[PDB]
Amino acid sequence: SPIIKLRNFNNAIKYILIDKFTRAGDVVLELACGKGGDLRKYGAAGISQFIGIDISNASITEALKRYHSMKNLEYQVILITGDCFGESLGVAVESFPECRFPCDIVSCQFALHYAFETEEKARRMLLNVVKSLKIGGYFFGTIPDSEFIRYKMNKIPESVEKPSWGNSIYKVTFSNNEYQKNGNEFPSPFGQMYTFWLEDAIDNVPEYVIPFESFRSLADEYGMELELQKGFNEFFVEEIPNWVNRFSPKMREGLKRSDGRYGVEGVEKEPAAYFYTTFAFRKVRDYQ
Ligand SMILES: Nc1ncnc2c1ncn2[C@@H]1O[C@H](CSCC[C@H](N)C(=O)O)[C@@H](O)[C@H]1O
Ligand SMILES: [Ca+2]
Ligand SMILES: [Ca+2]
Ligand SMILES: [Ca+2]
Ligand SMILES: [Ca+2]
Ligand SMILES: [Ca+2]
Repeated sequence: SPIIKLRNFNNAIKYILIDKFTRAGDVVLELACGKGGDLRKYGAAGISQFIGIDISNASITEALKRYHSMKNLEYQVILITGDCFGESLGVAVESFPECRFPCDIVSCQFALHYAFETEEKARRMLLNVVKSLKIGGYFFGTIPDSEFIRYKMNKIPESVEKPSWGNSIYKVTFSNNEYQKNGNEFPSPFGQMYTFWLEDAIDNVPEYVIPFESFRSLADEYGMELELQKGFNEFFVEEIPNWVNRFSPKMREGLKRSDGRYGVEGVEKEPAAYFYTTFAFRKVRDYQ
């Protein structure tokens, strides 16, 4: 189905992205790790320790259940219920002294935009990231692409009170049209809410825009400089040749279009390949 193909595609994106920035021996902190479904991707990249934190205890309980069913892992796994964005990370990790901080990588998949609820939370998130990382370490992940959101929003006239677009498997509905009323510009980088539906994945959840220019500028204030901002489509096109013969021959089959080549097509193309972007930054200096 379209949604199965979207999930396979996103998993391939994550496999490639994790391998790109993770190397043998690394310690990874995964913010907003959810149910912890990427452990084997970090394992394949050779990590020595995984630390996952999520605000949802239900998700962490499930992440722990999944982890405990695994056998003979070469790396340590620490899973913590805690707020990664609105509170200092020291609160969450105080009772887990086995965590090896500073770490080599911080990752955050399909979640960092939650930190853009307010400026306070965006800055607390960035402080948590830089203080956790070694100088030279990387911060990477996957977020809704504000540049694609702005393209869609620029095609919606100001007369529409709740700007919306979508297709048979996904929908975006903005809470207000302040963007269009403000000359097609968000009045603030923070708290710009839209409801997001993705079939069998995201049940009409309020989400916040993460304007990339603001994210980049803020990151620079905390000593992090841009490494990557390719949209999912371009990232996949460029990386899949290194990657065809490495994937699970079933995941390989799951990445095949009708025309026989690798990617996504049909109703899944827009949410899978355009709506999301990769991101990465490198910590080049200490936040003083
Ligand atoms: N302040 C916060 N601190 C930590 N996790 C948070 C958070 N606000 C939201 N989250 C988490 O953000 C996640 C968004 S869904 C993405 C989860 C996971 N990374 C995946 O790719 O499947 C949820 O697991 C949610 O509980
Ligand atoms: Ca703050
Ligand atoms: Ca704007
Ligand atoms: Ca740069
Ligand atoms: Ca780039
Ligand atoms: Ca791109």
